[PDB]
Amino acid sequence: GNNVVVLGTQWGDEGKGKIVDLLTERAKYVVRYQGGHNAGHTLVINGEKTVLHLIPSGILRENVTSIIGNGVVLSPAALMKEMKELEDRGIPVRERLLLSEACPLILDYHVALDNAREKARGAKAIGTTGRGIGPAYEDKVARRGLRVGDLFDKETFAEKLKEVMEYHNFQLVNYYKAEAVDYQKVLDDTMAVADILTSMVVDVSDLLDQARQRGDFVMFEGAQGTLLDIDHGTYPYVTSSNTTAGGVATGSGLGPRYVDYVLGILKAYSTRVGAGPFPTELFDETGEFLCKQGNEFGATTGRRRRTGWLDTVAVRRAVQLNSLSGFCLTKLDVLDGLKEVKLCVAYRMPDGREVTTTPLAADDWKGVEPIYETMPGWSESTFGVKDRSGLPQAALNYIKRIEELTGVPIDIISTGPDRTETMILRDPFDA
Amino acid sequence: GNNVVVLGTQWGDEGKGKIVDLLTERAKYVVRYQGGHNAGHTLVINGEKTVLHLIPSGILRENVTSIIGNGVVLSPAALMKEMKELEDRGIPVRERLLLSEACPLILDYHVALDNAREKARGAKAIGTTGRGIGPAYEDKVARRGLRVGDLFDKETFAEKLKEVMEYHNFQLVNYYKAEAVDYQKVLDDTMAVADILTSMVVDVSDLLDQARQRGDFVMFEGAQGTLLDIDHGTYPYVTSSNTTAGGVATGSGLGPRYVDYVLGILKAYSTRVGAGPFPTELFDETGEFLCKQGNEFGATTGRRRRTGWLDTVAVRRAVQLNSLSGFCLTKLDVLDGLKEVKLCVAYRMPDGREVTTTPLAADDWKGVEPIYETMPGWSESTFGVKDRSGLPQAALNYIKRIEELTGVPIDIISTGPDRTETMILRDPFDA
Ligand SMILES: O=C1NC(=O)[C@@]2(N1)O[C@H](COP(=O)(O)O)[C@@H](O)[C@H]2O
Ligand SMILES: O=C1NC(=O)[C@@]2(N1)O[C@H](COP(=O)(O)O)[C@@H](O)[C@H]2O
Ligand code: NA
Ligand code: NA
Repeated sequence: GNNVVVLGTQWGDEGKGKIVDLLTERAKYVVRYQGGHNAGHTLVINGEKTVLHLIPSGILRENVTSIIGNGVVLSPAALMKEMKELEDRGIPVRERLLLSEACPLILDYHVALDNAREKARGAKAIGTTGRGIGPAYEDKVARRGLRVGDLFDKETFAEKLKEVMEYHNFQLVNYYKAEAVDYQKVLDDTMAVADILTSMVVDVSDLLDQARQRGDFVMFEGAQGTLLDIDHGTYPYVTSSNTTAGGVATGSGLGPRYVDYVLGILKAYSTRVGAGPFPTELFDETGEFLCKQGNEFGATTGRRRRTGWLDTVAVRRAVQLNSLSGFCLTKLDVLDGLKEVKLCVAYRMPDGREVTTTPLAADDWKGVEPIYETMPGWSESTFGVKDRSGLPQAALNYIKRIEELTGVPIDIISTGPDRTETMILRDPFDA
Repeated sequence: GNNVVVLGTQWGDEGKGKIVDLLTERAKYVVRYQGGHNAGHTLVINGEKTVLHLIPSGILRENVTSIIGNGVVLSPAALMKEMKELEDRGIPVRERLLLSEACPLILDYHVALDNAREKARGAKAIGTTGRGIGPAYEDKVARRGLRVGDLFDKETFAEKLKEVMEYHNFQLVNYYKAEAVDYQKVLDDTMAVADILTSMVVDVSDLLDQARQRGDFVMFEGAQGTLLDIDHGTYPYVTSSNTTAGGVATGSGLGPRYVDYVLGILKAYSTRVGAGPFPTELFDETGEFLCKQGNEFGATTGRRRRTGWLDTVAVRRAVQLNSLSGFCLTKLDVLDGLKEVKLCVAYRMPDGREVTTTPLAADDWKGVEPIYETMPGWSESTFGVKDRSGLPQAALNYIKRIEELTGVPIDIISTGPDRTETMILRDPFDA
């Protein structure tokens, strides 16, 4: 329909960016509704590689306005850095972007609290991106945080900023025994971008309701993935926002009765960055092969993605939590050449019990062992294939089995990192 | 349809409880999806008055299972107290209730932090219920909190509880200069109900998906109201959960594509408990009349609800944020006898600008003045009227004007506090 959601079905890095950039060809708006710059979406258009974080993946398209919904926690620092890079490449960011004055703000003290809490978690550290996302979300629900809107009044922004920092620095210095964050610096840094931000503000919910009445095509871009949802994820190894489809209404202001189609991105195999249960993790040659072939290295120490077999027990759970209406299989080609492929269809509980639904809290996962279904791999290359008929039987069978186990059709198939290396079986805007 | 949501369109106290108890006659399940015991829903069935908070309003009905979704922050203390009262009245609570092991826990230290933060807010205090709701929601998004699930392991519960309390008491004692909360007490108190809780646990999302496949009728009961939504509300004078319809998916685990009808409860006039902008507030005889007639006194100091004219600018905003499909007008009778009635149709900005959309942040509301539409009241009684034809023209006109301004039909009309003093024009389960 008009309103199509694009979220990750696993633990992030499913290939959301690419898919949004692809389908936005038909959208009037693309909307980010949760998370922050902890997200990293790489795009490759005809060879050119663009990496975004905070800015929505529809930015490289003209005649498509990008909106950062109130669900997004916003770092003006990161937003700046990200605007200049594209503005440099010749992308007219300032002209295609719009913000919601309801976005909380991530400031220096959040990144600091984030690092402090992680070092304090010690061995049980989460594996945070270190961008101050959780801290920002914490100030928000605690009703103490600043939001873009707060910048309309430079004078008040100052008064409020002082109280909040007073509280946080007390935490840091006295409790985490850490360096205090300089109030004046932050005040200055922020005040200097205050006018860039406030000028891109728009009442998003009103806008989204209008577009709904005109029939505009809206594409909501999710970040992270279903199993990192603060509620339904593998708490506490999870991100602090709702990554599931419900966060679209919550983080954008669009009534829930208005989501028309929910596209779940499904990477052909599993990965996980950070700590957390992963029943399907590989520590062998295959595990090695998937990483080298997937090229999931990270931006830095600790962002080297873990790999493993596609987990259908966990996917079926992303199916119900999101009322998915279609899957988009990405990275099918990373499996090329393997002798046999495998997919988890049940979990064997420590007590011998074989279940088909996933546990909730991370502790509840501690002893599950996957129960796979093994099937033949394929030697021929699937990389770059644009036609279905050009896919090897074994590959097509892998696809069909995913469709039988989950009950959801696979509508789009990505066969390469390029925007053009894709097969659109059924367009979400057409259903 | 099968899935009907019932949330408040204003600032809470619209009459949600009554309406849920009423319509659940046809539901298999009733689900709480956000908030805690800060909510207070009074029921009056054939004279008998039941006041609930944490337990869903479908509890007094047999053949209807009540579920407390993961969105609810849960106080085992309050749950207990609430179970015994009903169990005493003869209501078999333990047998009709089900919990989600994903609900965070509100423990002594949250109520303490809540009181401490409020006293520290000084003149800018929020007007919190003092039940530790915000603090509980803060531990959750900070990934440090305990959840019902944590109780499955008594031993671990202890280990985790210690770290969390260590952190909170440091805050209290050193920063809020307040009394520390005793770890051992809390450990003991909790451990003593641990087995009541864990025994009522159920995987709610899986359950809700099943019921969806069988066609069961599910009623989601919202707490508070649209304008107290942590995102879209009058921040910071707001509650710390998403009161808007999106919180249904987020707090229950039901895919958003599955909400069939959203019933917005609309009290015939406005009220607000706690601090916060209220453009339509009355400080005159009428203001006095609405309170005495409404009987919105509170449970204690500071719960005396503020009153004012129905605000259509603010209601139209609850309309888009929730994709409402019907209104339920309650307390129409409180207006009986008034000479003329009024409703806000626009806001006059300080700078003379007359807008039709509401501001976001509370500060953005500071100088708006309402622009009303005045119409004739009615002398005849509407209290207890069950038939539409028995309503006085002026009353019917008031109704129709609400329908023209908002574009949403008024499907149910409550004419008295009793479950039977209602007119069901169109049933949500029938649409
Ligand atoms: O963007 C993210 N992807 C994640 O997997 C991740 N964040 O979610 C968890 C919390 O990180 P953060 O709070 O920084 O988003 C970590 O696993 C982190 O790596
Ligand atoms: O249940 C509530 N109704 C409210 O209006 C209210 N809570 O929302 C605001 C925050 O309260 P709390 O965090 O306790 O829910 C206050 O106005 C409080 O009165
Ligand atoms: Na990524
Ligand atoms: Na109430």
